[PDB]
Amino acid sequence: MHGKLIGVGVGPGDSELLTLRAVNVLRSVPVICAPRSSSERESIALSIVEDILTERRDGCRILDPVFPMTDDRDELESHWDSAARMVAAELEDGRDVAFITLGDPSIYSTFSYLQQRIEDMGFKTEMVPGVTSFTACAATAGRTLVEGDEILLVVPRVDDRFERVLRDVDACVIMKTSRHGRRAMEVVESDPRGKDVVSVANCSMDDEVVERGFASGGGYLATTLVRF
Amino acid sequence: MHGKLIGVGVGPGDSELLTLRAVNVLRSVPVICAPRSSSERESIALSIVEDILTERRDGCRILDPVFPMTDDRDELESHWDSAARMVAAELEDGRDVAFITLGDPSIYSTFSYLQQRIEDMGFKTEMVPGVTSFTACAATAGRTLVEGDEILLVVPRVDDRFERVLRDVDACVIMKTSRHGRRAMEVVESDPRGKDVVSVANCSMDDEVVERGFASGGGYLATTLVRF
Ligand SMILES: Nc1ncnc2c1ncn2[C@@H]1O[C@H](CSCC[C@H](N)C(=O)O)[C@@H](O)[C@H]1O
Ligand SMILES: Nc1ncnc2c1ncn2[C@@H]1O[C@H](CSCC[C@H](N)C(=O)O)[C@@H](O)[C@H]1O
Repeated sequence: MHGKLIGVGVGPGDSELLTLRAVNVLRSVPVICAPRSSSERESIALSIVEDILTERRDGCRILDPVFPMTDDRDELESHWDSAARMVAAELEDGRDVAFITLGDPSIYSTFSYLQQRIEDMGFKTEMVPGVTSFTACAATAGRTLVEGDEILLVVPRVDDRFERVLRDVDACVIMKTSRHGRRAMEVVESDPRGKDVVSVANCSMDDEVVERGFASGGGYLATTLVRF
Repeated sequence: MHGKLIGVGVGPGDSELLTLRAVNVLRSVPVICAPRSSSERESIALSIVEDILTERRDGCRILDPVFPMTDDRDELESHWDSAARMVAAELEDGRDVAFITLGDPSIYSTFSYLQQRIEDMGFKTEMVPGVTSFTACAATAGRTLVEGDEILLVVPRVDDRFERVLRDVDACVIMKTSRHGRRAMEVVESDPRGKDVVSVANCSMDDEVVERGFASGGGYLATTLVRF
């Protein structure tokens, strides 16, 4: 009888990159959870599912717990606490909640922060996978990531681990690349092997930018793909 | 006027894990390329997609070239040369061909072997991203893969590189897992960190099996997920 928490991957931007399953959950759940920063009117995940939500003859309740960009670790933790409290109030009343996530819910989505709390409160949890941004970026660039015996590495940051590991991998995905392109260029280009590098911003959206090398547009939604 | 080649990710098994975009392509292309071994009536990719194809009003031609069951010998390359000729003959006649691929076409897919040849012969090529099997596995397991500054490693087999790189990553995907889990287990167990492990066979299919730790013999479509 409890509501369940469902982590729903929404894909990289284009509504046509939602899965049939995602579309089905989102057309049916009574509650959607789409967290946002303080100066956002709506998260990017909510704007992706806008048309679906407004197509609905039935009403959907939107939970949009606020996450200030300025939170220190303790305030962030406390803001996840109250997010879980508003979500659990829905599940306590028998209503399923779909937590929408850009791309796929298993890849840097923040889903686990809510998920751990909700399962600790004794509720049940599910996940719907999606097109992750990095395979969508490979697709738009007309490029394959890995084949045969090649190793893929996915990083959110340029760090010392990244540097010492790089020679033992054949391809790598660099997330948040508007913050990370410069450091990334330096590390990858010091590698003696031939490399093919491309960066993609706003993949699958109207303002998508494909650029050779370690930069594209400077917005939050940029990813770099490296193949050796 | 010449047709174009489109690499279409079909997801891990469940037809509901298709994107709307893949559906759209699959409903309208005149030709589908779905290579197979002789021991199969249809590839796994074609069986995922069969109900879309049967339900079309407008008929579809299937190219299903047989490849020798071998991972090993560049006996495969002469077979790709002949399949590319087969595909090019459709493109030359102004017919689009969708090459369907399990999961996503950028991730250990066979698409790149056909793509390079078709592009070398002077035809246009496109990709439609899909739900990749490793994130679909994480979703069925109810586990997220990476958050925050965690680093993800995806490996097709477990060799010396895996061992040397492990302590520098926070999560790893082991593909073809029914064969590699033995050496994988030992490496993972000897890591000093707390860890959880889950193995998923036939993710999203009727006969999906999920079990904690290194499950030992899940057949071809089996993946192991490790988080530290
Ligand atoms: N549409 C898009 N185009 C390019 N990169 C994108 C993108 N959407 C998300 N990203 C990438 O994802 C990062 C946010 S972390 C969220 C990742 C998401 N769960 C996924 O599966 O893709 C961004 O910094 C960027 O690296
Ligand atoms: N339905 C499924 N369940 C579990 N693993 C799967 C799977 N489908 C594919 N795989 C994984 O993929 C490997 C074949 S490599 C093909 C990968 C595919 N392009 C994708 O994106 O997922 C298998 O050895 C297995 O590790």
